[PDB]
Amino acid sequence: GLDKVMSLSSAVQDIKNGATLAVGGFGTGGMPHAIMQEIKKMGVRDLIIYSDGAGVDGYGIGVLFENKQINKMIVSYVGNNKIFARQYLEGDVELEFCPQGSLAERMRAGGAGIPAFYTPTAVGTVLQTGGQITKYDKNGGVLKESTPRETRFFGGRLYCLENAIKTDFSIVKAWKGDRCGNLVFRGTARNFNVPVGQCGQTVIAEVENLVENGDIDPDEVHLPGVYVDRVVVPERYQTLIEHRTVTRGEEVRQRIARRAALEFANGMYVNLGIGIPTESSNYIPAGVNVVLQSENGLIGMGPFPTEDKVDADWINAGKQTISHLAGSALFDSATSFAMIRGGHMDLTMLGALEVAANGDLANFMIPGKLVKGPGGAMDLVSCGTRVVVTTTHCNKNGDPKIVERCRLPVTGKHCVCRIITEYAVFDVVDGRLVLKEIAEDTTVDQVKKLTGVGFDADNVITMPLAP
Amino acid sequence: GLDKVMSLSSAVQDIKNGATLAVGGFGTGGMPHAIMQEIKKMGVRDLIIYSDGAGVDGYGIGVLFENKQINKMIVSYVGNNKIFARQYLEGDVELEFCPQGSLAERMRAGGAGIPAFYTPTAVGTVLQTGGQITKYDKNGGVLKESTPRETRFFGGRLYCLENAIKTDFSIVKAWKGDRCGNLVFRGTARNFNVPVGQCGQTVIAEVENLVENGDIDPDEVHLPGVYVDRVVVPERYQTLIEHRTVTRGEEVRQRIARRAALEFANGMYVNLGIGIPTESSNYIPAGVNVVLQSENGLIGMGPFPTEDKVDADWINAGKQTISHLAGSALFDSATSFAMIRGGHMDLTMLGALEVAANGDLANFMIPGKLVKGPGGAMDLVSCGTRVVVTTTHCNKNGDPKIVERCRLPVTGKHCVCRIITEYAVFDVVDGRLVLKEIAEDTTVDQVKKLTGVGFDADNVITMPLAP
Amino acid sequence: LDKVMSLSSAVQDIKNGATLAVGGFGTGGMPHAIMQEIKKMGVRDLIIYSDGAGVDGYGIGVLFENKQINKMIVSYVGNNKIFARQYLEGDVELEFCPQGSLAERMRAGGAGIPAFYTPTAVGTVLQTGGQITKYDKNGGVLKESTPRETRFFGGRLYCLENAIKTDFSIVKAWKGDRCGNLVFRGTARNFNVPVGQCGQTVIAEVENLVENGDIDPDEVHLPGVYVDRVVVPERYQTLIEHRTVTRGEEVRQRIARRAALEFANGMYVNLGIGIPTESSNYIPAGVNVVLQSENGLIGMGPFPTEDKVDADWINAGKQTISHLAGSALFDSATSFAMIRGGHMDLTMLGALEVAANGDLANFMIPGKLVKGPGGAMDLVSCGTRVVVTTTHCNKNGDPKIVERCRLPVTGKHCVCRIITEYAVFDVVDGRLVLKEIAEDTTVDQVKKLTGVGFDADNVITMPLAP
Amino acid sequence: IGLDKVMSLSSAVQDIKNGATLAVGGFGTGGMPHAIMQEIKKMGVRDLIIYSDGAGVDGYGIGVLFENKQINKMIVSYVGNNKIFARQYLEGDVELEFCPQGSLAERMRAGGAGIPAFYTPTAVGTVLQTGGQITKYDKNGGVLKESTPRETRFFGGRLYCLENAIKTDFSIVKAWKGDRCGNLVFRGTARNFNVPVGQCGQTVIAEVENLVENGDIDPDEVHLPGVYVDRVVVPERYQTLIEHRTVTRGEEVRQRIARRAALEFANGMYVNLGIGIPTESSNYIPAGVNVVLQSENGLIGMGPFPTEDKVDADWINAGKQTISHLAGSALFDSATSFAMIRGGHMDLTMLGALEVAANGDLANFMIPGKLVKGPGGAMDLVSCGTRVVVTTTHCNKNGDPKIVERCRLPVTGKHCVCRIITEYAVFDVVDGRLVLKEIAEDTTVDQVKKLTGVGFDADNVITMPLAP
Ligand SMILES: *SCCNC(=O)CCNC(=O)[C@H](O)C(C)(C)COP(=O)(O)OP(=O)(O)OC[C@H]1O[C@@H](n2cnc3c(N)ncnc32)[C@H](O)[C@@H]1OP(=O)(O)O
Ligand SMILES: CC(C)(COP(=O)(O)OP(=O)(O)OC[C@H]1O[C@@H](n2cnc3c(N)ncnc32)[C@H](O)[C@@H]1OP(=O)(O)O)[C@@H](O)C(=O)NCCC(=O)NCCS
Ligand SMILES: [Ca+2]
Ligand SMILES: [Ca+2]
Ligand SMILES: [Ca+2]
Ligand SMILES: [Ca+2]
Repeated sequence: GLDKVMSLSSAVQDIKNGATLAVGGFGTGGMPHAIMQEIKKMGVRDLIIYSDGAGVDGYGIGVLFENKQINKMIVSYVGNNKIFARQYLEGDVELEFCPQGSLAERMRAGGAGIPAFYTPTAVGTVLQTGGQITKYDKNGGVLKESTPRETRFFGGRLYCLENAIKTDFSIVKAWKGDRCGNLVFRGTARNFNVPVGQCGQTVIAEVENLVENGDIDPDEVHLPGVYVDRVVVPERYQTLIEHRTVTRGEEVRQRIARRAALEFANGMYVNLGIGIPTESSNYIPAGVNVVLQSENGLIGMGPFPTEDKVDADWINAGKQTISHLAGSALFDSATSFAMIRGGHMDLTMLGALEVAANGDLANFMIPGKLVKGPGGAMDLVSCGTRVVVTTTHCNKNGDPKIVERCRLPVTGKHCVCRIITEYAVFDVVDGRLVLKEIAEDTTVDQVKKLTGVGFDADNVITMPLAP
Repeated sequence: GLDKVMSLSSAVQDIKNGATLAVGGFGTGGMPHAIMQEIKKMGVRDLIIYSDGAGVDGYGIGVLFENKQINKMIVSYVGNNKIFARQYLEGDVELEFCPQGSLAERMRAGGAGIPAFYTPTAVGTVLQTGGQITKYDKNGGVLKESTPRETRFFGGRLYCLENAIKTDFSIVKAWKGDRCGNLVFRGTARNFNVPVGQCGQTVIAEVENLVENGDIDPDEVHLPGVYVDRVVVPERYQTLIEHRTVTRGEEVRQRIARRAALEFANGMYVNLGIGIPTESSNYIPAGVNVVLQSENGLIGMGPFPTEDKVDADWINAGKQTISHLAGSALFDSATSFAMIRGGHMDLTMLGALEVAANGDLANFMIPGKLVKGPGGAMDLVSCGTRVVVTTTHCNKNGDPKIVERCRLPVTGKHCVCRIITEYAVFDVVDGRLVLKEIAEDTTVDQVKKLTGVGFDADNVITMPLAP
Repeated sequence: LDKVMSLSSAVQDIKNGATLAVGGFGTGGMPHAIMQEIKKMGVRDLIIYSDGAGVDGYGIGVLFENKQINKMIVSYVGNNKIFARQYLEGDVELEFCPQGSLAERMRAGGAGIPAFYTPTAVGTVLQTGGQITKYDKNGGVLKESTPRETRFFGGRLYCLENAIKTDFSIVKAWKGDRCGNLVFRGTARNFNVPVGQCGQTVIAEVENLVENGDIDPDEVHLPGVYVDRVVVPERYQTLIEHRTVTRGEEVRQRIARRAALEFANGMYVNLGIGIPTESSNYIPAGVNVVLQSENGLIGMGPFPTEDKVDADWINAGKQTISHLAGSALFDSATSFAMIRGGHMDLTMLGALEVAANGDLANFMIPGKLVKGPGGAMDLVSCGTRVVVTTTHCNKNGDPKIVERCRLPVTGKHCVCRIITEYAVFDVVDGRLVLKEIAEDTTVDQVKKLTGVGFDADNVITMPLAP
Repeated sequence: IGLDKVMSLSSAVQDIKNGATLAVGGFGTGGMPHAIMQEIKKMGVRDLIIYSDGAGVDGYGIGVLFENKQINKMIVSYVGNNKIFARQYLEGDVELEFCPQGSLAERMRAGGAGIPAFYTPTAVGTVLQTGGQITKYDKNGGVLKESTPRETRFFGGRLYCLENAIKTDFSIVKAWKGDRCGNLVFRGTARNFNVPVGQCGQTVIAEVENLVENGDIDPDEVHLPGVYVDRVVVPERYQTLIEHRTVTRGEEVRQRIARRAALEFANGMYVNLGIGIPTESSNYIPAGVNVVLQSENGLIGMGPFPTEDKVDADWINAGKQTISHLAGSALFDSATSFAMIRGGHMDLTMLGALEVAANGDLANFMIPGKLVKGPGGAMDLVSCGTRVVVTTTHCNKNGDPKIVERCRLPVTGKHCVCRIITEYAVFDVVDGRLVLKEIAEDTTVDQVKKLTGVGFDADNVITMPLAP
């Protein structure tokens, strides 16, 4: 009926210098790589790009950095993109951060005819207050700072006003597509490709398989054809796998993972951070079913897959190749972060560089030293879900991690419920710390020295660990 | 995995008096009838319900009107429900109107943890200014009124602020579901069941088929299981078809429909309002192939099916059984109105009760006389899309439906680009009418006494008609 | 500091397209000498914010003759035919603003407040938009007013009003020094305080110039820092519009005598022109109530004796007036802060139309009566109890008491009590409840003289003051 | 003679039940209703909440309510020289919630004017917007309660703070004169918050220093119309308490900073001088340069200290020092004063500093734990358009750098400073970093670099001139 097929070169030739783009992809999962190369071939300059990340060294959007085609990047996470981080530090790229769920919802809103919407994410963080270093000069100093966000009260609580994002073009990748533009994605490579296809004026879409109209069930289309302007069928290539993890000294981490595992309960939908939170899922009791949720868009997330099941389309938040359990369900990034922001998870476990007696949490940033970005961290804590920090008690140089107020910039305000460590377990109660447990026959006087705040120690049982 | 399956009675038993429900379904399509029947049996009352429509006489929400179990209703369209329309008019039930796209997004936001957002829909209409009668006394007069909505400028355009809808419960109906909650819908019976399922505190799902965890493909799940708390498998029953339409005197309607069908250009994505705009679908030139969009969750809407193809899950905005073309796509009601509100439709044609030189349209009500509701009309007119109204020139009394200013409540101000009558074609330019085409072949002589206003007229031509 | 200048020298900087703010209520406080100078050097396409547009051959009104005005932003036209004529003919653009909003927005422009919230004008055409701000040259609509934003604070809805900062500000005062301190007399203060704060270059005509040191620091009303240029025009008499002095078929009197029974001891009240003002007279018992005037006075007395008349002491209806002992003056921002803040105990108005809803229409008839909101919108949108004194029916038999307002509304759900010659209704829960009937006139005739149903279950007879 | 609202001191106070929110007039002790606060101490209300600029001073005004622990919470801009007030905060008896002085004034006007909320650029990007200034302690020194955040919103290019209107159960004011139907007149800088305080109260009570008949006050000279006043009190004549009776009868780096800053003045400037080093630069103005000094407590045309006979408690500056006034000076209330400041009508603001940054940030109201006094008028004075010129010593006690990369102390304002003036050097803030302009004596350039705190531009550098 309706045909939108083009060659790779012709579809890309409209993109003028100064063009704003929206690109799907979580790491390399769902990255339109074949189109990013053709953009590089044509030599467009001063590009402004809204994308979850910036691909990686020599892949997807990452490849556009090579001949300095990027003016600005609006992202949530840098990742292992050395060119990007270097060009930002050396004053070649302007880097503006924005939390992952907001970024997805701003794209959706800009496609939905919704100019602005409220969210509790990044409230009280440096992102709302502004001042994060968006651009450097060539020699060392700060050239530009991010502008602040508007705040407003609904109920008792404070929310940020996020503006809609509308781009000149949109680049998406899909597993399948028909001639009239109906895209069908696969695994967690869906992510931003759905809201990315909505926010763009001219959306172009590469497909790993082309099919005729009729060959796709109308009941299975994730991105309907009205959205797509141009479909492209590049030569088939293997998607880059960052961390090819498979199923086949310093383990105070194991002790935290065993206490952390007693936070789980039958019927919980949980999100686990990288490191110790993920470890705690290994120590779950016998018939206690819990569903792990990966923010790139899945529930029913399993351990590393057997060799025979490794797929670039099925990875976790840390870009590690993952499997999935029976009763699984895939969803886009706007839905994924609606699910999170909506408080639909029961337990969110997370590492931390610094955790305050407030309930505050620090990891996101260290100004001009660590510049990874917020990722999905600010969305995971600012929602109403129960948040449990799992971290060591002190830094390796003896300083407390658990403090009164955060010296470091904040991931979220008044969010943390429990703080599990190798020595102790506190609960936050009324913006003030309560010592609930301590480790095997170790003392209350010890932990008191190792943390940088006073706490309630009026009912201290001994810490239990799962087998 | 998890097993959330229960009896019909035990899943409904926690619903107390005064409860708030979100209810899935469009007309009878996706109406959880089996659960509304059970809600009738245990006789709960003072019920506030959020749903697109109120079902039908003796089917769905409809059955809860029989014992006066409903206090308030929040709907977009009354539809064909005499019990409900009567109960509103004689003071028994309360009835607040909500634009359909606002209603789906308000539920989504409530699920998403977004407290508020902006939409241009319903700005300037009584629903922003407040003052639609929401309840009557028993004898005749007014009792309550709609509280106004807040407004706010982005660019130089004014937007309504819509608050999130979080309900005590959520009742949905899906075609297939597994035991850990994941739902898969069929046809245009999806609609509100997605956003409804995200917004309830305790959501409950009737399913036409139960499967084991593993039988649903992760990449076909329309509602992830995390959102679902209870799943019931009622005794199999037929979905009620309102109008069983199939492909197998004095109607001026054709004359206007044949002129309107010349607005259908090639490659256009169009939306057609119920009644007169839908009957220009016959006269699309043989070469031209448009894509019809139905607001209940379909692009690529076909003609009426043959007797063998008739499916209750495939219906239009008018609740008539419908076929689908190759390369068609289904979607939920939140997405459908993100598509419309975002200006992704090329053409939008609607009926009128009154139309004006100001660009206005009044097509949703006449007080205490005919109260159907806005439905999707307030979204379809407020977006960017070119609005073409198709109405007979004068009314059933003889008065002119074209006027200087609208007597009836406004569906949207400044929205109408062209008005197409059997006598003439008008075009609005700078808030003023301009006659472009005239018919077979009553000179301006006749047309000027049939319009309720004076208009510019220089470049006059004849009115052509399609085959 | 010394900012004294010639009349011409101060005005000469005003280019075409300049935005002005101009003080004055009616003619009192209206800088006629400076406006006349703007006429002589003939600036084109001006935008002017002011309480009104002066009068035919006085104040801002003198600038309509050569069509030097593009856009007026006022609360009240008054007795200005040129302005009313030119608006309708399509020469002048006219955006209405409630008087209390216009002053506080000038105050806000001066005070560095970008916007503020106000219950005034909520639900009216001035919030929603749609008022004809400009006609074309044939009586067709050219421009509608842009809407105001809204927002809930607590339970109720408020309009967001934007600051107004102008290129120029023209003020008039009775006294001033060379460094720019100003002192006004009587109700001729009004908008001169807030107008003086919102201009970038603010020029002041003074009736008397004095040295620095001669004005008491404690009796300055507009501080000198707000003043850039001071001018001393040749002495001239302020135009008195209605030179009022104290030297049968009257339904109007009967309404006033019933209305006078609404007054209690210790009440501060605002009464509109006409019948509300005529009730003051029949106040029973030896003195007890304070009359407020929106142009900047509490303790408004009756008309003065023939030799104690004063141009600077005039009321909202432009009439000359006396003041009682313990009376106090204030500017137009303070005046409507006082009103908007519920500090009045009673507000009595007239009406063109009143509804069972609680609605009031008394300000505008589209393309027919070009009068404007004035204070009326601010008075009906605050907490204060709002009584309507009006004729029951129109001359010609149509009911003024109706179910819903056909005409444009001054306030939504604002009226508490309606008083007519036939009847007295109270508005309870958004509907009409009949409480009194005059004479020995039956409930049957009123039922057919008013155009809505109502409760008639505890109807006394209407009392009246002597 | 219409209304009579006169009432005895004892009979006016009795209505104030436990838990009552009061709004009290006065700046420091100027315009403090003392005689009323004593009668409140007598009858003895507990758990009061009080809105005022200050909290008086020890044993004077709101100060006298701290003795019997009668205050639950204070909403103030300045702690002032009030020790009992201060300790109770740190020991954790009273709740202390700061509010910028111009916002507090305008919030009380807003309440009385029926304006539910208004926007203002003051305190945006300060700890007062973001939340987390310590509002109450426990008995040991840990935080119990923190200040909740303010909302923000963009008008034009820049961000503004939403400020909610203040309405109190009672309002307490002090006036030089009042008639029987409530019209008040004020004297000197003792007007200040009394005007906006008298408008925001449900029941407002007003101590006159002189009662007069209706007619006696000129209607044109009324500062607070009688409609606002519900009761009036005529206590025994008492002395308004002068904190610093100032009159005109180390190495001194302070004078070198002042003499440089006086060269920033210019004919026709209206200028505000902050407490400390900025005020002392008025001494060293060149004879031809005519300036008008503005005191934030309600005055333009502030003079030097008066001669011994001319001193009066009602004429005081921001530092509570007794002060004279020149020809063409004009008094005004505090809502008007901060309307004047916030409106950018000042041509030069000068301020002291605890810490100033290369960014353009200033921190001059708080160091958590030790010096907790509140913004005063500072946050308003840096958030207007007006040119900020900071005057400070180059280091502090214990030799640390007062010019820094970024402020570790809680900031008064963001990107506000245009010029820093010190005894060693004068800097400029350009685009977001520092520019060395002048250096005193012929002092070494590579001495000041690591004595300063950060790197800077140093291309076009002359020697620093001082005033005669
Ligand atoms: S997302 C899909 C939602 N889209 C919408 O457009 C929803 C709102 N639209 C409607 O309700 C209908 O589509 C309307 C606009 C009523 C269709 O009008 P038509 O163009 O079909 O014109 P008809 O005259 O056939 O209208 C049907 C009934 O309406 C009565 N009616 C029309 N105009 C008037 C006036 N001016 N005054 C009184 N009644 C009017 C007709 O009598 C007719 O009644 P039936 O009972 O249906 O015969
Ligand atoms: C910040 C402020 C204290 C600067 O002080 P100043 O009066 O100019 O005089 P100095 O610079 O000598 O400093 C005064 C005191 O602060 C101390 N100080 C200076 N820098 C300091 C620092 N980094 N840490 C701690 N203390 C410091 C001084 O040692 C001195 O202490 P002392 O009074 O106990 O002897 C002063 O501007 C202030 O109090 N501001 C309050 C808000 C405001 O601006 N109000 C006026 C509005 S009109
Ligand atoms: Ca497109
Ligand atoms: Ca739940
Ligand atoms: Ca000026
Ligand atoms: Ca009062």
